[PDB]
Order: sequence, then structure tokens, then C-alpha cells
Amino acid sequence: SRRWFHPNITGVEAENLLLTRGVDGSFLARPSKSNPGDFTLSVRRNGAVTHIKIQNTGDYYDLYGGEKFATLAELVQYYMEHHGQLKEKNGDVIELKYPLNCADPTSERWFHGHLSGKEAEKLLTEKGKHGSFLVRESQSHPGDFVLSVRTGDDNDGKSKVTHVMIRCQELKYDVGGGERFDSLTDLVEHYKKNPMVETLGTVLQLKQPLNTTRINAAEIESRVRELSKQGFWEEFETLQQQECKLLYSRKEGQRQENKNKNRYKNILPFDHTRVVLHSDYINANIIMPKKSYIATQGCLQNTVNDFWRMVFQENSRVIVMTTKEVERGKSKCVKYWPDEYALKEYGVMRVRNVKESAAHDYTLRELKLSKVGQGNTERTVWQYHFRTWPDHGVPSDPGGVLDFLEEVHHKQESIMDAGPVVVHCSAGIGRTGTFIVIDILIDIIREKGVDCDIDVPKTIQMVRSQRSGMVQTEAQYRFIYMAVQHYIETLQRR
Ligand SMILES: CC1(N)CCN(c2cnc3c(-c4cccc(Cl)c4Cl)n[nH]c3n2)CC1
Repeated sequence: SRRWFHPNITGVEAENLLLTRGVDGSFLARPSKSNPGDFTLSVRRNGAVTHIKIQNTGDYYDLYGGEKFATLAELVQYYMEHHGQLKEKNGDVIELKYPLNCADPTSERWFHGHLSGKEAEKLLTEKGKHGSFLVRESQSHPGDFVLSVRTGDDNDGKSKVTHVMIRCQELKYDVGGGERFDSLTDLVEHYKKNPMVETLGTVLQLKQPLNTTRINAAEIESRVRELSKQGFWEEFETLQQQECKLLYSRKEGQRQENKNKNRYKNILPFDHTRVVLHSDYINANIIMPKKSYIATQGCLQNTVNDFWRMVFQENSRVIVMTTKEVERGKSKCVKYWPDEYALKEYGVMRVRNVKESAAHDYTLRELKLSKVGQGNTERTVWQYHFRTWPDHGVPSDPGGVLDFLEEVHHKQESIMDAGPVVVHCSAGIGRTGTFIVIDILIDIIREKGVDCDIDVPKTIQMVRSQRSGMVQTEAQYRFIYMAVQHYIETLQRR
């Protein structure tokens, strides 16, 4: 559910909150507002408060003293069910028992804050379907709210927009009668499941929030203008608040004959999208939006053979490596390719490094992949190794990635019936997710023109349902917008 995350709260406010409205076992999560990628797991225990630091440089949620995780929902869930691992540095144990729910409706998809009643009717008239609703701050009475909901059938005749007053009196919310709720979210969820019925029959059904993220790709520059007043951060954490619906099973990655095949213990592939080898386990996920992807981790020494089994089985002809072998003084991926002009065997597979071509931003390696025994199974697999990506943060200018991405797309289209494009970094969720999302959004634009419809958060959430935590930080989220805008400019400048 992820109500335990408080988006706009200070460190001391979380202390008072756990100590007045919480008991030992209560916990919450919060970001440091000035330091992005800085998160704290504030846990109450032994009549005091324990602050556990979490850092996200772009690849994973690194919990200090603990493990690394793909999302905060998977972090909190892991420790609530695997009790004993979260320890107080000095041996003592931290217990996560009672999620302290937040009341802020800012990170909700349906809450539009300081929005007028005429704008709300226009957007619902234009973009809303049956059941599309929004909640805005009250035009008339300061402090109150208005639930605007569209009903009908999808205009000419019978579709309407009903406005429901939401009174807020002494921190409780109600629709003028019945039950008073502790938050706007609780009120919406209640009438989302038990919808209001009008006096003459019409059911005020809260189906889906009014979409306000889909834009015309031609006006990308206008949306980047408003997201940078903020807009970017409040749009990204609204995306992060929907990760609680993506706790799909990871039973295969958790099995113990597979625990050594994962670079990071608690970053595992979803069971319904994982790549199955013909043992059968590799930390890799099929990503589907004629182009699909394979998002996977950087190879370990004991999974290099499994990696080349996957590349062969999927008929992949392009590999995208978005990491160095060593970054931040730690190994992020094993060298799984032979030296130039050399021929090496990785299990039942054989790879020849035909020729390496060095560019400003990347190294291109023409590799010949074949299976030992079968006489003519050779295929050219092109490895695009991006090297200029920094250790922390994102590139300040998207030009190098876009040209690196344009070259990969041309390569993939030159090969008839080529399989999915293999993308990998360290954990295979951050840079890997940022790359796949940018390529997915560009593939839409390059086909159906610059005046097409793109939805950055809806695209990311779709990709996140196929692999945990695709796109890691807000800096990457912002970089996705900047990359798509730069690509939009270069075509229309041409
Ligand atoms: C004012 C606001 N609080 C912040 C800005 N707006 C939005 C609106 N839709 C979203 C999404 C999104 C879009 C499609 C599917 C899914 Cl699953 C998501 Cl999650 N991600 N992020 C947002 N931000 C309006 C509410």
C-alpha cells in the first residue's frame, strides 16, 4: 500500500510523529528534501527513534549496514517478513511492525491541488472518460476540497461532471454526511470501493484518475518548462507511490540454488517475465512494450556461461552495456567478451571478437557467437559498450546517449528477425531502465511523427511491472524527459 512513505516531512517531524502517534515497532520512510537520493527509514523502538540511512546513487536503494533493494516497497516488505536482518549496528535488532500512515495527498494521481473549478471541468470534459475523477483545493472555502467525477458513456448528449464537496473540519474529511476520514486518501479509497449514489440513481463511480501526464511529443519543451519551476519531483514521487502495486512474485530468484547467480541478493527478476534458459535461471527479464528487450544484471564470474546461453536462445544480435567493468572502486560486471581477434569458449558457447571500433562515447565490438558441436550456428552479436556514463548521477547532456541509442536502433533494424536487445548495467534496473525507457519513447516518435502522444510515467510503470525498479532516481527520470526533448529538437531542426 505504501502509506508509510512521507514525501514532505523533516527529520524532527518524523521523530515527533513516531513518538506521539506511534509505538515501538512503528516506522516510516521519508526523503531528505535537499539531498536527492537520500532516504531515511525512521523506526521507533525501545522508547526511542532509530534512523536508518538509505542512498540511491542511480543503481539501487543502498541501506547502510544492510542490503540493496530495487524499490522502497520491496525493502520494507523484505524486512517485515525476514525479521532478524535489520540490526542496530551493535547487534541489537530492528523490528518493522506498524506502518505509520501519511496524510499528505500530494503523491496521489488524482489530487490536483491548487486547481480552479473551470479548469477542472475543461480537462474532465476533454480528457476524462467514465469514472475519471479528480480532487482539487476548494475555489470558495479555504481548506475544503471538491471531488469532480465524470459519468456517462463515451460529447453530444448524456455525459456529465458531478462536483462533490469535501469538507475538512478539525483534520477530518467528509462529503457532508456519514463517516469522517483521517485523510483525503482514506476518503477517496472508501468511495472508490463504495461509490456514492445520487438521489435519482446515478452512481458516482471513482474508476481511474484523470490523466495529466500524456502530452503531445511536439510540446515536450513546454512540459519540461513547467516541471522545472517542484513539477519534476512531485510527478516522480507520484510515480513512486504506485510501486506498491508491483510486488509480483520472485520465487525463482529467491531459491537457494540460484542465490549465487544474483549479483545483488534482493534484486531479483519477476517470475512472470524472467528469462528461462534451456539449469534455467538467469537474473534477466523480458521487457515488452517489432522490438523487445532483455533487462539483466552485469555478469558474475559464475554466470558468464548462462549469459551467453540466453543471448543464443533469444537470437539476440545487439548487446547494450551501460557500465564500466569497475565503478566506484567495486566490480560491476565481469568481462564476458574475449580480447580483440581472440576466440574463447564460454561453456557450450563460442564467441570470437572479430573487430573493436572505438567512438567518443562508446566502444563497438563485433562478436561472432556460435554453439559448440552445431556446425553453422554463427551469428554476429554487436556489443555496444557505453563508457562515458558517470559513476553518480546522469549525463549533463543527452547528446551522447541519443547518438549511441540511434546507432543501436539502426543496428537492430539491419538484422532480419533479430531477437530482443540485451541491456545491462550493474543491477540492471537503473541505467538499464533509463536506457530502455528512452528507446521505447523514441521508437514511438520516430514512427508516428513528432506530434504523437507520449506518457512518460505510464511508460515507466508499464516497464516496472516487467522488472523491479526500472528507472531508479529522479535524476534519471528528469534525464528521460531531457533526452526525449533533445531528440525532438534534432529532427525538427533538420
Ligand atoms: C499534482 C500531482 N500530485 C502531481 C502531478 N500529476 C501526476 C499525474 N499522473 C502521474 C503518473 C502516472 C501515469 C500513468 C500511470 C501511472 Cl501508474 C502513473 Cl503513476 N505518475 N506521476 C504523475 N503525476 C497530478 C497529481
